[PDB]
Amino acid sequence: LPPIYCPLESAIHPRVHEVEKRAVEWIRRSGMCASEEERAWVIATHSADFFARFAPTAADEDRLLATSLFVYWLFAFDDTRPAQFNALAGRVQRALEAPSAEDNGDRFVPALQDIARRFRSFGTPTQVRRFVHAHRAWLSGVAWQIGNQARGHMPGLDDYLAMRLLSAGGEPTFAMLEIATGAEVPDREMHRPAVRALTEMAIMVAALDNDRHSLTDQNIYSVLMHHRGMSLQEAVEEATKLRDRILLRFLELHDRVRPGAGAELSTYLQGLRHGIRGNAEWGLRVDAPLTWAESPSDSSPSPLPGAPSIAWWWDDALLG
Amino acid sequence: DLPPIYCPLESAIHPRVHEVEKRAVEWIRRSGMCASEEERAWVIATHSADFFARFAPTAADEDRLLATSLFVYWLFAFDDHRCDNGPLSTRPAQFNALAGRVQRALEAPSAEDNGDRFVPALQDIARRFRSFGTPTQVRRFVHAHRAWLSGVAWQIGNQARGHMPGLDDYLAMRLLSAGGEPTFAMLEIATGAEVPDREMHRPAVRALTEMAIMVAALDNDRHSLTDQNIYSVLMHHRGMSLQEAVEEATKLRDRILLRFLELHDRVRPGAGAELSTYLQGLRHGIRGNAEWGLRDAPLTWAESPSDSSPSPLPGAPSIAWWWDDALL
Repeated sequence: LPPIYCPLESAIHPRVHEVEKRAVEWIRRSGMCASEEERAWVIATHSADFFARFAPTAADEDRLLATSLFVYWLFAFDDTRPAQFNALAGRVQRALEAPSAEDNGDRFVPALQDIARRFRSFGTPTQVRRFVHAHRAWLSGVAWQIGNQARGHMPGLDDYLAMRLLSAGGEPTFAMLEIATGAEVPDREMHRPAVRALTEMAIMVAALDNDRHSLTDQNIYSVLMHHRGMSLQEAVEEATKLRDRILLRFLELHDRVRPGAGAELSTYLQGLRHGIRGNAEWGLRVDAPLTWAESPSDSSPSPLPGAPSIAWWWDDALLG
Repeated sequence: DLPPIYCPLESAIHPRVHEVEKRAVEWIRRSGMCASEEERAWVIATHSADFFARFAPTAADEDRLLATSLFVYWLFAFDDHRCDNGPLSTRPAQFNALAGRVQRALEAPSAEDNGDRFVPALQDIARRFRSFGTPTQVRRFVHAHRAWLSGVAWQIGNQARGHMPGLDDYLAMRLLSAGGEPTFAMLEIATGAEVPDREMHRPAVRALTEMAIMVAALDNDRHSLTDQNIYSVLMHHRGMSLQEAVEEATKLRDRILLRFLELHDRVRPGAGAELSTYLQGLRHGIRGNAEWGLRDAPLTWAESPSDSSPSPLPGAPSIAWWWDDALL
C-alpha cells in the first residue's frame, strides 16, 4: 500500500536498448525455453532494463550483456521436491565451476555455462570465484525455501530474513557489479565486514521490496501474520518499518565507509545504491511519475528485535 | 582384498601435536557439543588433532593449529549426529533448514542457536578464526563450508530417494560432502601464510585443491570398507562385483593423484612463498588423510600407481578440466 522510502540515485545505462536486443536474441537461441510462450515470459522480465540500472556506466557493452543474461537465467530457473532440488542445485553449481561438465538434457546447464564462458573471458578468476560463491549461497537459500514449503514450516522472522537474504537472488546479482564495470575490488576492501554488512543490507532491502508484490506464501507478511497474529494491514505496516530501518542502517554505514574508499570500492558501493533504487524502480515500472516516501516510516537506530542473525549489521565494534 | 595405498607424498606431524590435543580435549568437554560421556569419548577418539597436525606440521602458532583442529572435531561430530545417522539423514527438507541455520551462525556472530548444541561450538571456532585470520581467509573458509553443506544436502537428497548417483554425479557430490573443502581451506589459517587472491584463484591451484580433496575423499571411501560410496556406485552403474569395483576405484583414484602430481610439478617452481606453503599443505593433507586413516606400527604403501593414464577419467566429464592445461 504505502509509497517506498528510497533516497538513492536512479540511473540506467544509455545503451540499455542495444543490450536488450542482443539479450532477446540469446534467450531465443539458448535452449532454456521449450515453447514460444515461455521465451516471451522470460523476455517480459525486462532483465536488461533491470540490470542496466545496477551498472549504468559499464564501459563494455558485452560485460553488461553477459551480466544481464544471468538475471534472465535466474528468473527462468526460479519459474521440484527438496530431494531432487538438492541434486539439481549440486549439478547446476558444478556446471558453473567446471566447463567440462555436460548438460545431460537439462535445459538450464548449457545456458549457464555460456554465461560462465563469457564471465571467464572478461573477469579475473577472483571475480569469477566471488560470483560462483554468491551463486551457491542463492542456491542454498532456494533449497531452504523449498524445504520449508514441502514440510509446511512457516519460518519465524529471524530464519525468514536469513533465508530470504539468500533465496531472493541478490547475492549473485550484486556479485556481478564488478564483472559489469571491470573495476576489480581488492580482497582487503571487498571482505571488510563493513562492506559485507553493506552488501547484505542492500540485498535484504531488495528482497523485502520484492516481497512487496503481494498482489510463495513464504514472505515477510505471511511470516508476521502467522508469528505475531497481525492482520495483512498490521503486517504491511510492520514490514515497511523493518525494511526502512534496514535501509536507514545502510545509508548510515555507507556514509561512514564511502569517504576513505578507493576508486574500485567507491564504484562498487555506488553499485549497491543504484541496485537498491533500480530494484525498487524496476518493480514499480514493469515512464509514469513515481511518488517516493521523503522520510523513513521508522527512524530507530537500533537492531531489529526478533532478528539476531542480522544484528551484527549495527555493531560498529565488530565492523572495523 | 584391499590393495595398499599409492601415496608418495611427504608424511610429517606437528612437533606440538600432544600439547594441542590436550587443549582440544578440554575444549571438547566444555564445548556443550556433546550430550553424553559416550559422545565425548567418540569425538576424542577421532584424534582430530593428530589428523590436522599432519596438514600443518610447521604451524608457528599453536593457537592457530588448535582452532583449525577444533573444526575437524566439530566436523566429525556434526557429520555423525546430523548428516550421516539421525532423523535428518533421509529428511532433505529439514536438513536444508539446518544447513541454512548453521551456515548463517558461521557468518553472523549475533546469530542465536535455537536449541542446537552444534551452533555455539561452531561460533567459538569462528571467533578464533576471526581473532587471527584475515577477513579474506575467513571468507575462503565460510565459502568452503557452504560448499560442504551443499554436498551433504545432495547426498541426503539421494538417500531419501534411494537414488544411487552415476560416477559423474558421485565424484561431483563427494568432492563436497566428504568435508575436504573447509578442511583444506584451514591450511592458511593454521599456517598464517595469506595466499594472494591472484594466486589462490588461479584455475591451476583450484584444480590442485579439487584433486587433493578428491583423493582424500576416495581414501575416506576406502577407510569405510545402498550406501553412496565409490564401490556401490561402480557395482550399480557398471554391474561390477565388489572385488572388480575395489580395483576400478583404486585405478581411478591413482589416475587423479598422478594428474595432481603432474600439475603440482608444473606450478610449484614459479609459486611464491605463501602459495608454496599452501601447496605443501595439500601434499601433507593427502598423505596425512591416508596415514591417519590406517591408524606406532610400520605401514606398507604401494610403490607404483595401479593406472598411469594421463587423460581424463572415462564417464566423469565434470572433472575432465583438471587435464586441460590451456584452461589452467
